[PDB]
Amino acid sequence: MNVLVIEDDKVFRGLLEEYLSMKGIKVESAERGKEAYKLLSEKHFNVVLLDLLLPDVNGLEILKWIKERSPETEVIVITGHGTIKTAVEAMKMGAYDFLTKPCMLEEIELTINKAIEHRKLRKENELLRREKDLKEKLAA
Amino acid sequence: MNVLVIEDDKVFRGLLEEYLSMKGIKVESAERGKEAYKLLSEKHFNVVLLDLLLPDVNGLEILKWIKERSPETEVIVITGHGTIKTAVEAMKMGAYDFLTKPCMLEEIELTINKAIEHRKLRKEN
Ligand SMILES: [Mg+2]
Repeated sequence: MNVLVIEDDKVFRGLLEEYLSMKGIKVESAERGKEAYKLLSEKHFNVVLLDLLLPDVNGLEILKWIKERSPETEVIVITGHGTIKTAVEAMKMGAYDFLTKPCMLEEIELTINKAIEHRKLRKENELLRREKDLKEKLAA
Repeated sequence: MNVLVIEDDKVFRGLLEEYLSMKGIKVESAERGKEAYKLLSEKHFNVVLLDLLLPDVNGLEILKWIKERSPETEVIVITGHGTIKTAVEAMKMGAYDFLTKPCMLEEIELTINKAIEHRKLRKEN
């Protein structure tokens, strides 16, 4: 499993990489929106922790692109600069969850797993609609 | 087009009835939980303006219900007791939007037009 962290707080970002690695997750981080767009345009990540407020671009912008491009990618927005409006917009754009700083590690872990579960059911169901609709539905 | 208003405040509830009428809409209030639970078990409203904290029930629950029952009725939770977790939750359950009090009427209205528009590009799809 791949998790792209996109925080710029040298410490928090570091702790995550460090923590999540024990779990057994290939992690790759990024300071700014660019290091992110580079990495998200080379490799494919399942999950993405997304700091809302970055120096060069606004979180959502990235969110949008990620979804609009690789929807099979579950994005968890984590921010210390959030608002109900801003969180609702995040959700509306297709973001599994929206965590608020401070946020315990263990939870970030949980939310990542749930994020994976979801990204998966949606798969299975998408497979059935093919099994159904197609297969045993073709005049069969 | 219908509009089920689930506010427990005479002032906002009323104010909401009197406004949504001038537009040209069948609006119907609801003081508490069951009141609304019944009218939804009786008729079908396009849009529902659920309020989060009611006396008896916890609005979300109603939102839950409205979706598992008739998942075509769009809900717009407008409240004054909102928290990002709640809103993030409400969203993850069905809510089209999650508006905060105070909220100008125009914005509430408009957030209903945009609710149906989105409640349409699905019938087509
Ligand atoms: Mg920052």
